Amino acid sequence: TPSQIVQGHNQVIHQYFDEKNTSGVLVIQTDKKINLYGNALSRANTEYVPASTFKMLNALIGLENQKTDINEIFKWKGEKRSFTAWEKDMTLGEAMKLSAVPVYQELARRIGLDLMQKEVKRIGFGNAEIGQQVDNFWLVGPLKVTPIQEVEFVSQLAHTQLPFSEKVQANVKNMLLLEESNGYKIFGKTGWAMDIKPQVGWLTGWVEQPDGKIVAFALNMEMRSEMPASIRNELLMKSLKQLNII
Ligand SMILES: *C(=O)[C@@H]([C@@H]1NC(C(=O)O)=C(S[C@@H]2CN[C@H](C(=O)N(C)C)C2)[C@@H]1C)[C@@H](C)O
Repeated sequence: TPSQIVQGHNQVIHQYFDEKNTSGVLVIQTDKKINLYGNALSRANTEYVPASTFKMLNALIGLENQKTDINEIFKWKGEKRSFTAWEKDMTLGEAMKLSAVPVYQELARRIGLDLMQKEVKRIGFGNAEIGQQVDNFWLVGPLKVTPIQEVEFVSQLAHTQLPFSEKVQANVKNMLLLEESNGYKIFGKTGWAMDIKPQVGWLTGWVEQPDGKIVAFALNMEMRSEMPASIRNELLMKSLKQLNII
């Protein structure tokens, strides 16, 4: 009789990251319990630049402090942008889904260095340090955050427990809906810091199950320039299915 290799979700999600030849962690939180999966669990308590995941908090601060509103159309004023898809007028929510950093640079500048630093420290996001450059502090340092801190943050958003008004949290949640099917909803925000070394990739968000239960996640992995951006979505969705969260 031969032996059988028996592999549960822990081994499988470790091997999903090995197959991409990169280092990654998936942090899960539900019912105030956090579990770690992937091939690089020490990443879960390591600080990384948040990159575009910071747009969730930029939006909360800008809406709370009435620097913008959910219907405002941010105009494309004519500079060549990183992607043609960004060369259009769009709302905060559209810019969230596209990760359109020039819209959120305009918003960060309206908020201003002083209010932004005070608000980031009030929330206590990551190392709460934004330095002197108001338009890139989430992209190239000095702001850094761990994957565990991101899962705690996004779980609070999902539960309307951040220290912001309930309407502002509801409105930002609505900007983050990625998919709905069969009574499940997936909400989340991607990020990819391409301008530092090592590059960092994120996908932070939560699943709302058909009975209303919230399962939050933070995927964090080392990226390289030849990977498709969808590698993050692929690894997340395969892992969530292995975990029977979807
Ligand atoms: C934020 O982290 C950066 C941007 N965020 C992402 C991302 O995480 O997906 C990208 S790539 C972006 C995704 N949607 C566009 C697309 O796929 N096409 C138009 C083809 C591009 C950026 C690196 C950064 C800009 O701050």
